[PDB]
Amino acid sequence: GALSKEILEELQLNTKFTEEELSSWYQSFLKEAPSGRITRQEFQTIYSKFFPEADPKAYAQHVFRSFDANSDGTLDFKEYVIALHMTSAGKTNQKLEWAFSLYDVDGNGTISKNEVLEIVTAIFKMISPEDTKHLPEDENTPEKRAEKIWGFFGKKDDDKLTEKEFIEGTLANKEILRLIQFEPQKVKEKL
Ligand SMILES: [Ca+2]
Repeated sequence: GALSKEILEELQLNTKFTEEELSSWYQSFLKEAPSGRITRQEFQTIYSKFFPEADPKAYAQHVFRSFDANSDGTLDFKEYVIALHMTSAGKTNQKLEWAFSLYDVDGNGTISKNEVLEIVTAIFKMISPEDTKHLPEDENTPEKRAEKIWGFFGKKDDDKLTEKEFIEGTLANKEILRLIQFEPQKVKEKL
């Protein structure tokens, strides 16, 4: 039950739970997943159930992959809790390192233009059509959003985006933060 300490020490301010509460959640988690592991498909099922207004399978896959760039295998309880926090709790500004891992689809250490499009598209599919019509014209399709992000970083099509640059830009340029925003409720709310 002391997988809770490293969850807390990894999330810190990000956390919505105490060690005791995490242990309670864990005990319940073990009743459904006694191995303490869940697969990509099982993780996707969680998002499919709780975002019925959206098409969350791609998003949930990228979130699952954020930790290791691997669609195979599993998350442990720690990674599952962190993932739910990342998509659903706290402030985007406390998640920037994790956001880099999300956007670096292949895990090679830099973000490419295509990776931005892939992730932006997956996030876009988390938005209901009823909300999409309220987006600014120049941010109302995945291609427009992804190209705006790339332009804000000053990039040519074949350039690579490093973690240093990503963190600087998402901190400093709040338009970049708005466009890379991956929490579905926050995209909805600033919209
Ligand atoms: Ca990459």
